[PDB]
Amino acid sequence: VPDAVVRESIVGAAQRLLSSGGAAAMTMEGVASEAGIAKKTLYRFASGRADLIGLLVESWIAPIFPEADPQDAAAALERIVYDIAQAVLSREAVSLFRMLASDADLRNRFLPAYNANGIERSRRELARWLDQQASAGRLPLPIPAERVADLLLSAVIAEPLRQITLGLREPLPAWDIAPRVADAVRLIAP
Amino acid sequence: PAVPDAVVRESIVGAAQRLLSSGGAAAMTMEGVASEAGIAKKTLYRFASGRADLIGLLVESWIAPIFPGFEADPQDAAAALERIVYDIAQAVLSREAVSLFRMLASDADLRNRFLPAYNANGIERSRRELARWLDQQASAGRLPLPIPAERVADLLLSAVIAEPLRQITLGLREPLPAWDIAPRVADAVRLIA
Repeated sequence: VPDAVVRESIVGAAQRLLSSGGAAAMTMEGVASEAGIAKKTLYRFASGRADLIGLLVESWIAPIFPEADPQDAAAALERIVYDIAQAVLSREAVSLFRMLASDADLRNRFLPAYNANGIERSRRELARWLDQQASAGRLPLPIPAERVADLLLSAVIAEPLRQITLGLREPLPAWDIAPRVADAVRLIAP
Repeated sequence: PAVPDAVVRESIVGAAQRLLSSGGAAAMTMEGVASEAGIAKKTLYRFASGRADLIGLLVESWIAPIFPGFEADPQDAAAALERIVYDIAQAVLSREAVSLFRMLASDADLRNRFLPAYNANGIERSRRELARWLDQQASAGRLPLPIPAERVADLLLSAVIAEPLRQITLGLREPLPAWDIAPRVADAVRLIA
């Protein structure tokens, strides 16, 4: 059984447990049971619950990035940002955020993994992509790409995260974020 | 006659905050606030009818002072915009403001009770005020915009503020003014102007 398949089983298991019983349910023993593997195997992928969180968050963003040369850079940008937003504003993503906002101990245990493997990754990836388009004169930027990435992503995603966390809106994809993505691109990175 | 209403209002909001900070929502009772503010029940009830109104007054006190101070015809609209956004950020990213956000994020009952007042009196009001100001600057050609002013206000406050809110909530960053948000404000405005 390939490692990638085992990793997928682990992430699915971790999410199922988080959703059914919160952090308390997402134990190493529980995940192994759910994933169909023994601890000796699980430990190759995760040493503890923080690592499970990192795997889970990574799974949401890893598939986003794998056109470095689109003809319509702005349209490509809209698609990338939309996909990032769908990944980090889903019910599962906002529930995890809410869990950490609500428990200092859980932040203490999981925040480094959560931060390292989430939006920060997407931000770095997007910065690289933006630099390429700027270089090709395809997408000129008035400030460094890393700043554009951060501000753009923040423009689109942050207020919605705030809203969903508070129940002012339901999680994506219940409402259409495409218009917001289009407006941000027009404003921040035309 | 009596001193202006602003005097007692200030006492109420101070009291509400102290109680929130000392004992949570449960400490911020109407009787508690009246006692901490040093006012009669009948006086408090002129200003707030319940805990939700107290939260609304509190949130309003953070944002109310921002716009009276704002020139309609600035010599440098981009510079003025930076100042406005910075001021909104200081008001809504303070330790007290983030604590309140965190409280609501953490308790569904508290959201059910307080969200409407919180929402109506906070960032939503600042967004509306900022949209109005941006529309004025666009109409006057000082700050042209490619999309409607309301959209720019929303996107700009999201970019500059709602993202740090996430960070502070999580403890990734300390509340303002522990770190300097001016560079972020400047970068965001440069993308506009």
